[PDB]
Amino acid sequence: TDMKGIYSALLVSFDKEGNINEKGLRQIIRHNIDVCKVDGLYVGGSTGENFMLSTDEKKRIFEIAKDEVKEEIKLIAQVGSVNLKEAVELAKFTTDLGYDAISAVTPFYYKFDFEEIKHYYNTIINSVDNRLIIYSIPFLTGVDMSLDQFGELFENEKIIGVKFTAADFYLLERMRKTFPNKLIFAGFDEMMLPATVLGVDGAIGSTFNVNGVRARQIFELTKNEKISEALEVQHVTNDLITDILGNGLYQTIKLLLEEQGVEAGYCRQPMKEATDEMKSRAKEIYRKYF
Amino acid sequence: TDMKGIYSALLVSFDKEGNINEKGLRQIIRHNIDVCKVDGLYVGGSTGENFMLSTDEKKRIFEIAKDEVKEEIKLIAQVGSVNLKEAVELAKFTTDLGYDAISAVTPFYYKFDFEEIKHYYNTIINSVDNRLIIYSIPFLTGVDMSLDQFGELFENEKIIGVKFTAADFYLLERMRKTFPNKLIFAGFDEMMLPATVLGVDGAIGSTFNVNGVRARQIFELTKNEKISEALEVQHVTNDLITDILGNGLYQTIKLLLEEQGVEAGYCRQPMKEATDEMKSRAKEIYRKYF
Amino acid sequence: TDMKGIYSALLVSFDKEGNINEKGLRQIIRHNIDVCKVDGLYVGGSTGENFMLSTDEKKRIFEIAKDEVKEEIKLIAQVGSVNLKEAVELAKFTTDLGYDAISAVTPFYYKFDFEEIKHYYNTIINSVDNRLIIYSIPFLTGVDMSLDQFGELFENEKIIGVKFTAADFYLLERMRKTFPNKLIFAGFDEMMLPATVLGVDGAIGSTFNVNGVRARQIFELTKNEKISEALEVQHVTNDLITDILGNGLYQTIKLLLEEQGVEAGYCRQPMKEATDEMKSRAKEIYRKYF
Amino acid sequence: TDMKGIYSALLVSFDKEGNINEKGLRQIIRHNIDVCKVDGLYVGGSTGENFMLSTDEKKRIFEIAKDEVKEEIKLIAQVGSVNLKEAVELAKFTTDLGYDAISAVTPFYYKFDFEEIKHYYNTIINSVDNRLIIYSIPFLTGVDMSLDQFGELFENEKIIGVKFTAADFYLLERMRKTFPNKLIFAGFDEMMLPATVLGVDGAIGSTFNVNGVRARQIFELTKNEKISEALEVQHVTNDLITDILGNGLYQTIKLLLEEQGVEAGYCRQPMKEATDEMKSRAKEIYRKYF
Repeated sequence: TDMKGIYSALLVSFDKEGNINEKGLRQIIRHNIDVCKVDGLYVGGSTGENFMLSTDEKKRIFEIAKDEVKEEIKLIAQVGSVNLKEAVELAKFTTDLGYDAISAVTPFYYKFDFEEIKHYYNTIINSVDNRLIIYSIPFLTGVDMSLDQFGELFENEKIIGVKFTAADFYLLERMRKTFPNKLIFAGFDEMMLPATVLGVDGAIGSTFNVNGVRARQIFELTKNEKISEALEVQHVTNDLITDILGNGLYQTIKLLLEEQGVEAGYCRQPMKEATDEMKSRAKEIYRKYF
Repeated sequence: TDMKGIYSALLVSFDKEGNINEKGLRQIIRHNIDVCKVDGLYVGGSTGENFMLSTDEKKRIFEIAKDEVKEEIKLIAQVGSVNLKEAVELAKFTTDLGYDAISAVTPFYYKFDFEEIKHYYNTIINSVDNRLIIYSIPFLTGVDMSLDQFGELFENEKIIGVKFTAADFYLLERMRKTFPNKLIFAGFDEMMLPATVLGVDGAIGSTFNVNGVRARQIFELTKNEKISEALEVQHVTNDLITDILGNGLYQTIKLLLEEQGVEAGYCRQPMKEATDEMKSRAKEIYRKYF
Repeated sequence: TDMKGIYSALLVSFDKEGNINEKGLRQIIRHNIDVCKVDGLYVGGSTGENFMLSTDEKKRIFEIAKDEVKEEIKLIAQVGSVNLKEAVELAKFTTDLGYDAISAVTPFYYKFDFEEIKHYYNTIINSVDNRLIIYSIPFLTGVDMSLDQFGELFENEKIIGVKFTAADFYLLERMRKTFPNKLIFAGFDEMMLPATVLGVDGAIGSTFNVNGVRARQIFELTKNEKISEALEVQHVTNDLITDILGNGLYQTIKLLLEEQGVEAGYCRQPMKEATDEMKSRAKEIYRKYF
Repeated sequence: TDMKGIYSALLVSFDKEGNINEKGLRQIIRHNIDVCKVDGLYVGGSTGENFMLSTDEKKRIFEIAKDEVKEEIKLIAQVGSVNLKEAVELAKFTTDLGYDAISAVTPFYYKFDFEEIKHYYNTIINSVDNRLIIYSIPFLTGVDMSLDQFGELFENEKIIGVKFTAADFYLLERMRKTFPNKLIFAGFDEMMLPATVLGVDGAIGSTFNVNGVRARQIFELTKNEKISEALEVQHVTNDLITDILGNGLYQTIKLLLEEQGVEAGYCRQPMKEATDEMKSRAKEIYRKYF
């Protein structure tokens, strides 16, 4: 299965108490497929509040996602964790469920050296019959890998690509050039245009859950070299993203989904419950960009 | 239970497969009590490789520690996690086990604002009938709180203190003065002398698992104002820590324990296995300091 | 005078003792004008080793560049300094010499708040009959200004633009959209392509002293929306920049110039003298890209 | 001359326009010697707004300080600069004036490697018949040197010590132990107590310009190992420093001197002029501590 394309980092629906709302999650999934029209879903990423969940909850979410989606769009399961044993168990679980590929965030919290990071990745991919995408998000994990390091990880053919969520376009350009046979996904929605001209094979974002169409326009207009048109879309998109970040990223994307009849619900505590100011602000944003 | 004193951030023993060696763990605990003469154990912290473990593993460790220690020394359980639900679960579990106090690291990975950090802490301590200590350590989490932010936290009389794992002696001095009714624990073993003269109520450290005696000498001598003597101990203590750091912190402390018949074992992967060089080196360190 | 275009951050030639080599400076100037065909020169920047010089040395460089250029291409004078009085003295000197515009890096070393930085820029621009361009460069000064702060600075119509030397393409995109009437120059040579698709009005770089042709191509090709070709030139350019960076930026560009008969000379101590290895490598680089 | 002791980072008096107020400068000096009872003056440091001045102004201040002090107390001259040539010039100038020792901040702004920093320091001290004190302060420079690098620097017998202005007490302890023959000066006034128990040979501070008496008390009490008393004075001193920082470090110190008939004057622009609020707040602080 060719993985190129646009992927929504799947949001998960929780009730006020933090319980997973399967009905809501299924709606979010449906919205992404029928309304946002994304090529696939990225399940278990930062966007899905993955790290605030128990392993059994992670498995439930992977199950629901695969069940609702079936074979319509593609699926990438993020199974990274500070607990390698958990990451290995989740790789087998999602590989069995039929996920088209798996992804793993660089191990964090503790300060592992590269040798250890490599051991981590190889142990994950070498345990299942699947393909792995390296999840690199430096501003959260604090881990920054060089070009040669990525080269070492790529030694393994089962490691097919990387999700580049860093503002280093010099490194991105070097990656594109040094690894022509590897997939590179843009991780910053507000920087989709400059990333696409550097040759990314797709994008994985949290805002795609509601701004999927514009996202595809930017990506497509650019690939067709209608830059001035692409920049204009990126402009509106960034006006949208700016209000979202200003009003609380996750709460707001969910409130924007609610406005569309999707029961995206709450975020897991300690992520604040949306205030009245936030809800009213989220309503305005919907009126202005949708 | 007055919580002042010297606490070892309990190391855990793992077999070659990475699974908990209970016999080894009990020996580590016994070594701390009978040989290092520590006043208590800080269970579930970074030193215990806590964040690389599953919830069941954390629980088993909490039980083993309580069962082996019983009432001999004080016990603080670090139940912090990015998963607040798990944090509350472990808070109750350990409280039901008779732990003298609980501790929680600042929620990491995602970027939480103070309001949220304060909610996280209130939720934990308000769910059980115990006392909580704030685990700050910003060099791993990246979360730096101000004096007033600590004040807001200390607005809950069930939050009795803080484990200061920072090198800001200005903030340290401010807190000792601003909260004379709260406990303050030094977190940097190599800076024990300079922190004690500022009036901390004790220390929580990783190297205490083997260097507990010298740690007590630094702590006591300093409290008795025999600074010139406390410094000489700190000097030897720092020579030891410098060598342990250069050879691999966790792997070396365990190898130093193995040298004494304590089955400390391996470290949880992806933390590397000790090499022949490291093992030979650990032996040299043992002969030079023990 | 319309300031859009490709500007080389002028390098200065020094002999082994640190003396300004005038003959060599004029050759560097001629090379940029006659061979690299740049649209202008950015004098007194980091690349010109400006902050390692005395005020009168800076003055000599400004007069030399002015004289040698005649009226062939445009000229921008970097007059910023920790000493506001020197900045004002230099702004008047260069304005009187006929420089098309002045530039000023944010005051560094001491930690100034925005109010003070605003007073800094206003004091400079209000002292002369000229136009100013903000020199940001966050990695050497550690100063990060928000979009709103830039908004204030731009209140002054004499502050016509900013040299963007940061990797924040989100801020870049917002800058373009929010200030359509202000000039925005890219300061990162290895990211010219992604910066151009975002609407920058030109670029100011150190590598243009030798790669001005390819740099212009990347700019024009992108403007004409011929992305594929633009990316190819960026790739070869970044191959060059990577090698240069690995060998020693300033010393290597100067050695690349020496290979062409331009006596670019040494760098000012404490910047090291090129070693035999660096010189050998420099030759290889010249052969490979020129 | 033995350079141990309490040194005040000498403040400079400026008039509203920014001109050196020679009269007020002599009063600041007399105050430090007669009222603050310091052992010496550290001239031309950050506190002296040294980096916002021209070489001629720096020399003038050096002349005034030497003329006013005569041979009463010791004098250290900070001659560091991004311009190696200027530093050498100032090193000769101050040596000729009979300064007891010189000091040099690490070369900043540009990213010099260690080899180059070593060259910089050797060039300065090998140029005069004097002794040199390394000035670290990574808070404003961003230059972090290791124990081994300080080792190479100390290879030169003429490099007699280092002014430590970082919060790394680990490095401080290692330094004291590793270089028993070298001088170590504490640079953080609000951390004098914890630093002195580690064996620093003295201190250099900005707040000594008005708090020299208390500063001496902390230093001497700690040296006598009367910690409890030392901590009490550090507590009051830190209340003072906290108010000062809150109201504007440099402005407030000068205003506190004004209340005492010392024409400390203004700060050099772009450092903001004291507001009315600031001025009244300064009077309060004065009443509250003097």
